[PDB]
Amino acid sequence: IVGGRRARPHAWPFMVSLQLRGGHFCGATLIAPNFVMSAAHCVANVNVRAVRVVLGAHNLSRREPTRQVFAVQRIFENGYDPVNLLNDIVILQLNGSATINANVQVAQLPAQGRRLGNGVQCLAMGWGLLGGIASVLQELNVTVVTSLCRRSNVCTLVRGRQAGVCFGDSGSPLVCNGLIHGIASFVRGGCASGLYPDAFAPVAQFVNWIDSIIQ
Ligand SMILES: CCOC(=O)C1=C(C)N(c2cccc(C(F)(F)F)c2)c2[nH]cc[n+]2[C@@H]1c1ccc(C#N)cc1
Ligand SMILES: *[C@@H]1O[C@H](CO[C@@H]2O[C@@H](C)[C@@H](O)[C@@H](O)[C@@H]2O)[C@@H](O)[C@H](O)[C@H]1NC(C)=O
Ligand SMILES: *[C@@H]1O[C@H](CO[C@@H]2O[C@@H](C)[C@@H](O)[C@@H](O)[C@@H]2O)[C@@H](O)[C@H](O)[C@H]1NC(C)=O
Repeated sequence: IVGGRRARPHAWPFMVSLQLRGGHFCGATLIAPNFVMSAAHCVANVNVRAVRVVLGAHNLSRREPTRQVFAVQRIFENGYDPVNLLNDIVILQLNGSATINANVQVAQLPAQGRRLGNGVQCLAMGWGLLGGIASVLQELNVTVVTSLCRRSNVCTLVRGRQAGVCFGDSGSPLVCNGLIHGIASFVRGGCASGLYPDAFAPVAQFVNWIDSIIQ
């Protein structure tokens, strides 16, 4: 996250860190005790048997007792199309069930087909590049836009300054009106261009599919 701020510890207990040999590479969202959802591009060309799923984290540079660590049991995809940058969603079924507590909670999703108007205020977040990489979870105020976007993405922009998601924020939630409306998918013009809106997978379009998998 470029131009964001540190989150209050555990303010976002659905927020997940996807890791290889101890290092963050992508975000995810806890959507049920034994399921997270991320961006399909996070896991493409990655051996998932190597991925550690980290719930309850805040400072990735610190040893944290609040954490719960899982392996990926199974993955579900929905027509990931990297050429067109479409359907950038993946569900990762965990090798066990999260212990739901103060620091580890399941996110709330919108209803199928639910659309966001131009000018809705959302929050982006993640452990990605700061402009080094983040130790503490960062958050950022962003605004939903349609100029330079498509119907098959939720796009957001910070106005009046250069701020936005960046490398390592991929897969992370976008929270709008208390609901997970986006999964961080792609940037144009590099990170925090001040010209091109950030693009997220439109979680509302995939709600029926998500529910059929989790329940
Ligand atoms: C195959 C792996 O590619 C990447 O890792 C990409 C990354 C990180 N970002 C990327 C970079 C910075 C921040 C983010 C974001 F928005 F997810 F936080 C994504 C990116 N930007 C533009 C193209 N890409 C590609 C990309 C390719 C296909 C799709 C789809 N569908 C989405 C992104
Ligand atoms: C689920 O897996 C947890 C951690 O698994 C670890 O990470 C993966 C990616 C591999 O490196 C694996 O060898 C590691 O053990 C366990 O701590 C936990 O006990 C598992 N839950 C089960 C099977 O009940
Ligand atoms: C910056 O963001 C703050 C929090 O945003 C609100 O809560 C999050 C979790 C989402 O549900 C989002 O839709 C909400 O707007 C706001 O309280 C604050 O007013 C924002 N400031 C501005 C001017 O953007």
